[PDB]
Amino acid sequence: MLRPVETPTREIKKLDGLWAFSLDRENCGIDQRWWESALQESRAIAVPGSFNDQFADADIRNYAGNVWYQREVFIPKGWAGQRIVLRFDAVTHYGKVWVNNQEVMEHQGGYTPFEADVTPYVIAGKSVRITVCVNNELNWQTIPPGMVITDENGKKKQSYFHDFFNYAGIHRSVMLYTTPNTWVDDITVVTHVAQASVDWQVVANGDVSVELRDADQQVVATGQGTSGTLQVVGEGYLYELCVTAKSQTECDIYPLRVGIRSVAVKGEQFLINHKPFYFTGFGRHEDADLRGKGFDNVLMVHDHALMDWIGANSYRTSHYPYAEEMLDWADEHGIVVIDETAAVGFNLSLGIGFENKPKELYSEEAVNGETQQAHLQAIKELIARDKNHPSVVMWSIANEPDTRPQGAREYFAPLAEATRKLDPTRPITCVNVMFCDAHTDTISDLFDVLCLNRYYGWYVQSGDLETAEKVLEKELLAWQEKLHQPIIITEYGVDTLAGLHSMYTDMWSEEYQCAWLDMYHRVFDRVSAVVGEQVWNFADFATSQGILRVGGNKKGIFTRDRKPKSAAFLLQKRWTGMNFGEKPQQG
Amino acid sequence: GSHMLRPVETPTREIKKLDGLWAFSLDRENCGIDQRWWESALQESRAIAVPGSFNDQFADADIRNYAGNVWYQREVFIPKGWAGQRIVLRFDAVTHYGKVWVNNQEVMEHQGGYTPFEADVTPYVIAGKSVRITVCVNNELNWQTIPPGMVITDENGKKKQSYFHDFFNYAGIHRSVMLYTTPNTWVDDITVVTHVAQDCNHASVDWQVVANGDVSVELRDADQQVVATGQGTSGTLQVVNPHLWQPGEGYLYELCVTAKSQTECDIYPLRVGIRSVAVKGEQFLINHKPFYFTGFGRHEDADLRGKGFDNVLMVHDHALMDWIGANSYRTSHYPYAEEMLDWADEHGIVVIDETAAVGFNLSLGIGFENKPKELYSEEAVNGETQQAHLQAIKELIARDKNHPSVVMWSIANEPDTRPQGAREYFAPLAEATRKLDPTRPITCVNVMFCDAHTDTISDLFDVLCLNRYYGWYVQSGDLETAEKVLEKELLAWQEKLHQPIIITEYGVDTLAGLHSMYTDMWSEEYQCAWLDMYHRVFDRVSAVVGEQVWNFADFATSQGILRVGGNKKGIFTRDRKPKSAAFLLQKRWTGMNFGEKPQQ
Ligand SMILES: CCC[C@@H]1NC[C@@H](O)[C@H](O)[C@H]1C(=O)O
Ligand SMILES: CCC[C@@H]1NC[C@@H](O)[C@H](O)[C@H]1C(=O)O
Repeated sequence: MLRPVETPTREIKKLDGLWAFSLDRENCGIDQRWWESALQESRAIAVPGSFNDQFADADIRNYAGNVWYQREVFIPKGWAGQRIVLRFDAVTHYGKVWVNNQEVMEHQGGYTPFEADVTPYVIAGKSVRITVCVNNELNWQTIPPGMVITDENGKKKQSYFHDFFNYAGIHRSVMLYTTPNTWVDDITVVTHVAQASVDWQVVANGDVSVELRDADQQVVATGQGTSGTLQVVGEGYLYELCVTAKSQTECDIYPLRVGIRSVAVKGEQFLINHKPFYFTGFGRHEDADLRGKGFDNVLMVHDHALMDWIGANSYRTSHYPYAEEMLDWADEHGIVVIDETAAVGFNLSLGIGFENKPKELYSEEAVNGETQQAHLQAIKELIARDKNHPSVVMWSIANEPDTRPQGAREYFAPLAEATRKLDPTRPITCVNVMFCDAHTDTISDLFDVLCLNRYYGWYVQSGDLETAEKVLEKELLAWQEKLHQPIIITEYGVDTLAGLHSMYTDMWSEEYQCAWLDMYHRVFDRVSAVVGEQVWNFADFATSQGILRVGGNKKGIFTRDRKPKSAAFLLQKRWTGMNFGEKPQQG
Repeated sequence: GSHMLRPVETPTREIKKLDGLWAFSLDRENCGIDQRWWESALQESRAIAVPGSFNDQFADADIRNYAGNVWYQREVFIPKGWAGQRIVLRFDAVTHYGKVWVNNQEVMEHQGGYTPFEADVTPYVIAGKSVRITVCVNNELNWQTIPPGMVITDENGKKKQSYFHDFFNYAGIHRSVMLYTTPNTWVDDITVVTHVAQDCNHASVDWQVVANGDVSVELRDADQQVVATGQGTSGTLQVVNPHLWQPGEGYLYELCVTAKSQTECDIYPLRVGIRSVAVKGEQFLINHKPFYFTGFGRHEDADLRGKGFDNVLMVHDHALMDWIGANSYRTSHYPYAEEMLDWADEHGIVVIDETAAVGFNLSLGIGFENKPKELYSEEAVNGETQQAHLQAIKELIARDKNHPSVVMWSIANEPDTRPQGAREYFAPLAEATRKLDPTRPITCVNVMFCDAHTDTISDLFDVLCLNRYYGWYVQSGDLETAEKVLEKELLAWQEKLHQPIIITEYGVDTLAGLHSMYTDMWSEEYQCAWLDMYHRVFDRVSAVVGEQVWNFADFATSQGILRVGGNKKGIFTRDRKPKSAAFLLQKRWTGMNFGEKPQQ
């Protein structure tokens, strides 16, 4: 499965915004089969957006259970001789959908599309009732995991183990799509460099021809057959190889953009086209002021303008798969992307407070075999749909897992190996949490380049930069000599509320963010193996409520409404001072 | 105005073209028209989101303050199952000036920044292939624009736009772009008007221009059960025993007009609410019952889209207004996105509909630095200006005529009526508006300094709308003098005109977080105290039938020593968080009985 693009392939975008929405507090929907009649006592909701914060209501915001969307649609008239298929680009956590009293789809996965042919349940020209049942619950076999808890009164409350807030709803595009009656499924392409080759595979209903055209889209070379190899002689050139499906009586044309993408890892260097690289940029989040994680074109354009100004050339889709629009953008603009799945919270050592969670991390009570297989499904879907993007430069299996407990490597080994089985073109990482240090972590052996999320001077060095530097440097050198891999610091940052200034350079002040980030920068400058720096969050984002979070995680370089803290000008001076992709040497 | 109805979905349809990502480029030296950029793909472009203002999408002050022409562009595949159908391309709002090319054929031109414009473009496309849409957008204001302004060119030829309204002059394609298909039998326009007597029964006269054929109509129920039927291009009266459109509820029948040609059919559903507005003495009646307006002057303004319409923003802002107890609002200083008038229609929100005629006043800006000396004059507000204004009223009424939520038209906001020729200007505009729609009252929002003994034009309008700021811009910080001045000025207006009085703006700048024990200006405590005193005075004047505090949220403005990052008069911050006064109003507005004036 890959993204619908239009040519003699058509669609009616159904991000019509306003659907009928209703909560299901007493779980009556399935039994009264609500999809059967117009929702009783509904309210208007926006459909590219989370349902949590759109109504300024704490009881919808913290709601756990089943919610219901509904929307009627007229199917276009020129589709009577076509297959009508219905695609949701992201339903966060779980979705099941009924096209007029007949059930059509079901899917467990919050950041990946799922589609299904409904041509035998539609006829072009008339109006059908679409009803969606969305679930936002997490158990130990979900990606990410969690524990629902039902109190004395029967009220559900969801507990989880990741920082960001558990936003849910229809966060991305809904889509009615038609394609000619022979070509259905997937295409895959792989690219090589010689210090200039390709490959093709199409799955459709008949003969296939493929022609690579360039940005002027004049044909630069053509083959036809499911496989073989053509050759050819800040932001990146994207050719376009146009694959055609000659068969039955109708032809089908699909355009797939390809970039000359190359890379594996070599010793201590993350090369690109046989070129050393330094990652600069951010751990991101899909989080905005009123839409939750809902995608929005304005926000995307503005935050790319911000990363462009600040000099970042890369980022990482922190803790879940992102809106594909962003990877198409990264394609055209030459942004380097670390693709991560929703597998966060595999750790019960991070929660901090005054408050019964399972005692053995890897076991049947928690992360079991079912968990490992749901995980492998998540990696499967992320690779299945982002495989042809040039901007995806590395896969990341999970984020900050607890690898101290027994059973950790028995769990993660088949996943690393299987993912290498899923695509050998790009490297494999697993971002490492602070407390599984160099002397302790179990799984770093299995990955190509190890990524570190370290916060010396914040969570563990009590605001004392002068010792934090020393600790961070030992640990740096230790990691490299233990694995002689490239080191990408994927998370590093401190909570700072915009407006707090202090002569004493204290924690939470803007001066402290500046000083802390630049001391980290000084040690980066001095160790061979660090090939990347991505600060911990570009903007402030929302989290669940707790004594550690003042209205959200304030570790951002920008505020939630995208206004710059002082450190935004620190980074801008450093990241645009170096030349592109090259690390500042030691002074 | 020219015939136009909202594109609604029947067995003939529309395909959304706000795909957001278009090619955008500014035209710094007007090379665009000369090289007719409309001919080839835009040279040196960057991605823009549509709909949204272009000013703040790139976090760059040099685009933000840019004056001149900008260029949007996008290819489109026209669906082929549309062959033998009329294809129309509608822009719902291109702010200030826009003209567009279907690759090389130019199709439309428009100077109104907040009202739609379309053109039948069936002979310039054929279904199945993809054509390039190129749009030229101008953000310049002169004295014949609505609103007016003065572009001024420095020594170097760079433009800088000067204007005389508070809010910032956002531009771009702010609303929906859209290709839509209709059968070759045209239902070009519909007009519906409602009457009632004692809530028991009456009728909805009707008129329709349907360019191509016979028309029958059926008014259907919320159950879509037929409750009456008509026949004819006009007349089309039927009588009912209905459940009529009321503020708290908003019951909407559906007028299904069908246009039978000899081979083609066309179906249009137009939602109607059975409401009757009028004014009698000092009372604003709705279904023959006095009404009390509560709520806000609003704005189309958010943190990164400028004035771009956004569904989440609409849903969340209605959630807040509903919580806070607001029952009404007015589309402050320009026509709003029709989505909002449909929302108000379905939910029973009462709306004062206003045109973009702000800044007809050179007495409001205050500072230390060349504006014309005669407001009404050939160099400034001129005859061309008056026809431009009459055109703006023509489009707004043409587009929001059948909405039950629209309860009153407002021609302009805070014009200076002191100079002679103010009444010469506004009188024919008031009379013309009255003939363009006799169903709803006519207002013209009154500025603080054209007081009751000074104003010239209020004679000409049905309901008096006051923007008062005693205690803020004058009597600054003194609640005891502001109360007296306000109360005698209110009583004065009542003695002079015996109209209903709606206080359509009253508010103070309040920094969220700034608290004070001394109840001084800019603190949240001052907002509460100030609004609260104003509320005692309203409660003590017979003729005041409405209160709309000045601004629901903080919004952006031009830069100046009076605007701290914008106008801070909102009850909510720009990111919709409530100041302390937000709970003051919530206590009042849900304490009173719905639609009733507090009895003191
Ligand atoms: C010491 C663990 C740090 C933690 N790392 C994972 C991110 O998802 C969180 O945002 C970050 C944080 O605490 O902000
Ligand atoms: C005395 C004029 C007040 C003025 N009235 C018009 C609004 O558009 C402005 O926002 C408001 C203000 O200055 O706050």
